Amino acid sequence: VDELPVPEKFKEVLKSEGVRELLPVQSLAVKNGLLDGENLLVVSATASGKTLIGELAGVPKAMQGKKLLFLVPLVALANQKYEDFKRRYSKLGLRVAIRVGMSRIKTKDELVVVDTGIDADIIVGTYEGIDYLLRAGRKIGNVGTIVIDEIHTLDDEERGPRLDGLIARLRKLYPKAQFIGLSATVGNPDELAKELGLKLVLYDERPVDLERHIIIVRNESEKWRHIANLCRAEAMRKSKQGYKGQSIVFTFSRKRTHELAAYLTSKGLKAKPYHSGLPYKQRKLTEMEFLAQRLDVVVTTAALGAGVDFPASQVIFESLAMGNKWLSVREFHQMLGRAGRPLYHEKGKVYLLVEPGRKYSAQMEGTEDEVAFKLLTAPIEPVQVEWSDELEQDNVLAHSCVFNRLDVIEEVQSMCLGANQSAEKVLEKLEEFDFVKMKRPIVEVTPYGRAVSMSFLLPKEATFIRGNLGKREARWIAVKLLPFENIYLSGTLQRELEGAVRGRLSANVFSPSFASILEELDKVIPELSPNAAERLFTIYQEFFMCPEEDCTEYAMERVSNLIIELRRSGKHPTQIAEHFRKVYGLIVYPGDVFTWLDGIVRKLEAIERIARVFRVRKTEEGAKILKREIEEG
Repeated sequence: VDELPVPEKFKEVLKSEGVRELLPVQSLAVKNGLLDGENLLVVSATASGKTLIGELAGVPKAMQGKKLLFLVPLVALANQKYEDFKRRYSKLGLRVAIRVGMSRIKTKDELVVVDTGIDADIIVGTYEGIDYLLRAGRKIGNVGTIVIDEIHTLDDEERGPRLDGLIARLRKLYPKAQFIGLSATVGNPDELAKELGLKLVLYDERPVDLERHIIIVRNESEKWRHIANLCRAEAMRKSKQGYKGQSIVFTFSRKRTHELAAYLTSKGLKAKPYHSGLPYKQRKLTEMEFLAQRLDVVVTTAALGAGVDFPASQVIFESLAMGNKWLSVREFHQMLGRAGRPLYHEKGKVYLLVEPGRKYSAQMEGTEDEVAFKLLTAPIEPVQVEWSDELEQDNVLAHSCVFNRLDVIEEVQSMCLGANQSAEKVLEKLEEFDFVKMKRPIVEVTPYGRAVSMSFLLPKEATFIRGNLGKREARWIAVKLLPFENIYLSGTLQRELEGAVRGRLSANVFSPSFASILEELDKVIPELSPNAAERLFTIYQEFFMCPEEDCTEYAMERVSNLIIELRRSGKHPTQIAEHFRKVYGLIVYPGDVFTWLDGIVRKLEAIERIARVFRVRKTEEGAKILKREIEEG
């Protein structure tokens, strides 16, 4: 530490936090010129404390006022990091604040987005919540260092392209700044690091080299018996001190986390589930409970993004799918990245359970065995960034909302790596719609284009709202744009229908495995228990008594409107999902419900912006009224 050219009050704040020497990833990053101001790219597996690297580049600069910016994909990742860094460093004189696409709904189980001030010298934020501000043309100013954690989210083909465009814009904004790209391990560090102008820091080693074991089962029930036995046995382990052992299970769906968790509770094990769609109250309650040697088994999916600080002595994979898609090698590896490091004492253990020839669906490509060999012996895939036409268009429109001049826009577009086309192309394309207008060689960002880009909306969505202004209510519009999708079947009903159709059934309600049942009332119906058939027909009534032969969108919208009518009456997501279970036996998630109402309010703010642009006052005052009626209930 003392041999590092950084301020000494900084060093004392650090060493009052328990730090002695550089981790190998960070010794390497340092000796790659970190402290001189070089732009660097660290690729090292998670659970190697990648996060820290960012601070190393920006705090000294921010110590003289050269503000530091940190960006993360997730939200609770943003909160965990924001709280950490404020609490560590405001003891120096550094105003620390966080910016997101701020929360809008108001209930008792969620987070208020405090401290969104720009003149604060330390600035944390999400990706969309910041791209929203730059698409509004707002400047930050004194930012000397720019850091991007968990950046490999670029390969993900939804957030990746907006991230590429945002990064090209930010390279245009603050070029003197020291750029740091943090990532878990990925497949193509050499060439990709070349495509950015960043000195590469590879760290493929596992900070904790795991010990890997397998089991085989001939069916699911022996599989779960072995799971119970493995978790009981790992629960009997000790360090030199009086100890126990704690275990994690990566299953494939959330309903499965619940099933497995209550099963192992029935085997006396202290076991519980964990995923997003859970009320934040008991979710972080259970994070805390497992931390303190209270729980034994945690049943989850790969929905364990970063920010979830979770130590286990042993990991178990009941399955290798997420939905009906086999895991990726990087996904599986990051699932192991919560094995090994999490065991404080022993070198972590891994157990995967395999049914031979088992395809948990029919569209999977390879049976569980083939996928198992795939995941274990492959290296990690290369990140894939391909800009679909409209992602390219929206990134171009964001360029316009930030920058005004066609030379600047063309430069930033050439700096894009998913760039398949130019900027003048897309700029004439939007001049057609009057989102921007071309007075060569300058591009004027019209208020229409400004609002639509600020709302992160697709061109198709923008033109749909443009067409159906006034002719439709605000509720109808924002529901058509974003209906609800994450509702599933009660276990009783799903298994009665797996056994009643002689074919494989999807757990969700919007699957063709469900429509086949629906078109066969007089045939599938006369096979059930009284209660099961009762709820089935009640559901067919409320959502599929459809004047059209296809009933999918009718079901989706009826669900969304029911959710709305519950929220305005004064109800909480808890009471909403609880009622759904009570009346129909339908699985709906309060985390999902709150997130979807929040997104619906965002869409209502967008429609409000559009109606406000054109003097459309019906939808303006209706969207204001409904926005508040849903925010406060």
